[PDB]
Amino acid sequence: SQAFQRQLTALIGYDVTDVSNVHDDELEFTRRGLVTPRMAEVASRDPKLYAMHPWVTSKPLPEYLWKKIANNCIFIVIHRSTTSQTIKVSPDDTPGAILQVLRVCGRDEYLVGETPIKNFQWVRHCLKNGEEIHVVLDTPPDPALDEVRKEVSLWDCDRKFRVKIRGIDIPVLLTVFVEANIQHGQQVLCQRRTSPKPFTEEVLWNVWLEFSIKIKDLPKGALLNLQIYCGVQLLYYVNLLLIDHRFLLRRGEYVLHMWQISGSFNADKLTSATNPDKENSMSISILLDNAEMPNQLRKQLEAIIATDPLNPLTAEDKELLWHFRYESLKHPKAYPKLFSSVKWGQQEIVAKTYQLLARREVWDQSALDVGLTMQLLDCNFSDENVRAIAVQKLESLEDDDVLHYLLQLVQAVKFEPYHDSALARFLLKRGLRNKRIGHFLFWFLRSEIAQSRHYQQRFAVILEAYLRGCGTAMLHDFTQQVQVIEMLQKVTLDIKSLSVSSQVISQLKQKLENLQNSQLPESFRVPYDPGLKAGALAIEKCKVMASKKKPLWLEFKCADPTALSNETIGIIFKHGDDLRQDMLILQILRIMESIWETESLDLCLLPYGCISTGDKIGMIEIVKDATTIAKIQQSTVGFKDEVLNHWLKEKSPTEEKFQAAVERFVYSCAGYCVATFVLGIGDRHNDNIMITETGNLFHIDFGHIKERVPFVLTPDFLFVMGTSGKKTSPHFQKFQDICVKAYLALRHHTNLLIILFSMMLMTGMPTSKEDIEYIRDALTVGKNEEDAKKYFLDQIEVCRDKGWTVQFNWFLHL
Ligand SMILES: C[C@H](Nc1ncnc2[nH]cnc12)c1cc2cccc(Cl)c2nc1-c1cccc(F)c1
Repeated sequence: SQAFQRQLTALIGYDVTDVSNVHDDELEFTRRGLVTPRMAEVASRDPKLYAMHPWVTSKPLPEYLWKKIANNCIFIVIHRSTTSQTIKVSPDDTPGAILQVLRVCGRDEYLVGETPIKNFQWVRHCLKNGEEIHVVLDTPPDPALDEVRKEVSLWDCDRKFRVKIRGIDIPVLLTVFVEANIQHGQQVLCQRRTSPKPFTEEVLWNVWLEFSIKIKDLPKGALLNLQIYCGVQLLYYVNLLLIDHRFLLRRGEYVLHMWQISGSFNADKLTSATNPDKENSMSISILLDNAEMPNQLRKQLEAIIATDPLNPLTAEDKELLWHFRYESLKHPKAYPKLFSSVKWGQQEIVAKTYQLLARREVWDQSALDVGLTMQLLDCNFSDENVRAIAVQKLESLEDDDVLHYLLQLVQAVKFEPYHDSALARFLLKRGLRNKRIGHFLFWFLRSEIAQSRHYQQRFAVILEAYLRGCGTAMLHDFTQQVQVIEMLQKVTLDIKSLSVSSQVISQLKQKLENLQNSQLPESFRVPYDPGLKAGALAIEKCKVMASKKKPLWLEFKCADPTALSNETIGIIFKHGDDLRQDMLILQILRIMESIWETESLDLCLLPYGCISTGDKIGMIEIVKDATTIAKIQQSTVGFKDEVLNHWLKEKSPTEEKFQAAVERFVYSCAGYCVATFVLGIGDRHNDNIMITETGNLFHIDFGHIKERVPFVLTPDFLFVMGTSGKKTSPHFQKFQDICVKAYLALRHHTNLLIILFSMMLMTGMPTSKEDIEYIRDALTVGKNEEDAKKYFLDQIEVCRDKGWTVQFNWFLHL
């Protein structure tokens, strides 16, 4: 039965049994460790609701979706074979009560379980778009299809820490030296260097570097960071956990293959993986052989505790937090700063910190704050006990909320010192309790496994463990999806080599037909929208873009005869862009939408599906009935203020729907102006901005990132609102209205956005402190509501002063 592992390997894209690039058994130990959590979740998941995976939420239905309901009545069409009967229902009615199993027409999605109909996400999607709810009375799918295949005390050691640097070796290439840091978090506890030697293919020192920290004082999670400098500049780094996965001090002989720089806060610097490219890479050879507080002080403490996660703590600040430890422990918000005040290189202090962690009643009772929780999972905390109280708060997240934060919870595994962590186990568990979570976990993990040498090993092990409990059907499903993207990526990569396009449109359609009759299956799940199953290509409709990167525009029939639309499923396949950056930005746009929802604001963003599948390669969802702003301008002029406004007119049939497009545009434009300004990606050329035929503006192509402009509010955009250089219409006054409310609604979650932005830069954008601290300024940290309002409207006006000037400057450049 070893062909089951051979399968797993294929689904993963990496061989987890391979021990060709290890120097201990941490990886294998983690495989065995993950068995128990897997089975606990497997054995306790409800077979029925696992099969139907109701996508559901406990959040209230917002004001904007209440005022679309006809007096406590919502209509639901029901279909049998050629039947279409229409039942009246109240929002509070259950799938039990409305039944006089309802599956959604066209989709692999179910309205089942003890939930009111207003709390299913598919229902809310229908109310939002103005659409009506269509269902079939189907049999429940068989849970048997989901069957899972049958399976000296260290504190008595006063001697100083030392490491022997024997030397470095490189096959091919002034002078060079080795720096050896004892690190915890991004914090250097102790640092020693060698003397400089000439930089030859082999350099030997044969020297003991004796550190000032005692062996009894090395905290668990401490890394020996070995770096190589020339002159100075950093050229190579590698890490080694000083305390291993069995709580044993690391001992003996090491030859570690190192990573090279160029291609500084970057998550790759932290990895404990060695370079597997044994043949080209630099190696290093080492030997380990070993009353209560008064008023002004409270106010000073409260001011420290109130500051944003990127406000630096002085030595003075840290000393106050530590001395007033127990007062600080009463404020959940103090936690990141308090634990950044611990001297982790002193055992007796660490011990006190653990006694502090045992008194966390207020923490245990606090309401879940995701922003505060994520801060404890970032690069500044390497202690397992601190990180675990963060994961403990995650456990109360309902499934709707896991999905919102999933991409960034997977990225934050990169800040774990060990492969087996409470965070890895939380992701395993939540993924096996819910198919939608599991589907996306598969692809987020696979995305990293296929292109990150620094972390593929760790992520591979987590994914295997997921796959061994997701059950036979999901396995079949995953296999099918992977086969299709490998076929389609091949075709994408081949067409590209044949570089508008004449004999290429011939070649493309030949190859598609060739795949259609031969390799491509009956049907497959769309990776970015797991409820849709695509069938056979519409070869007629597929094309390649007049473009440097030559992406494929592909269109598919729907495999599901119960579907009530004729619409096709459109997927773009592209090589050339780093789509990891796009995934992170689009997910942050979804988080921004859910923030706005909490304050009854809809800004109609359009965060389309995107999945990185490999090195500079992946897929993008085709938004139907949409074109670019640049193209709309080419059409009428060959820049003019009015062309967008009457493009919108000629697509709207009735005056009823035109005005609807204009308002939808005012909202859309508001959302993207605020969102892009906060993320510092607002200055775009307008062939990276799109609009639907129904007025929904949306930015695209985020994985790319002179005079400046904060965002895009051009005269064509302004003209749709009714403003001509220096005027102010009703619709423009409303745009300002919405921008201001949207901006202030994001500032109420300042800490959350700062941590997500920080993490984003570090794990998906090869970064300095200067880069990270943009969003502080963008969110006008420290300022009041009225002063922030003035800031943003000044930005709105900075766009007005420039009209077309950056657009044209882009025109010349590009
Ligand atoms: C720029 C435009 N982008 C998107 N179009 C539709 N949905 C999307 N989702 C994300 N990006 C797009 C686009 C991408 C293409 C990719 C491959 C092949 C072709 Cl022919 C592409 N064409 C466009 C495009 C360009 C102008 C107008 C238009 F409707 C589409």
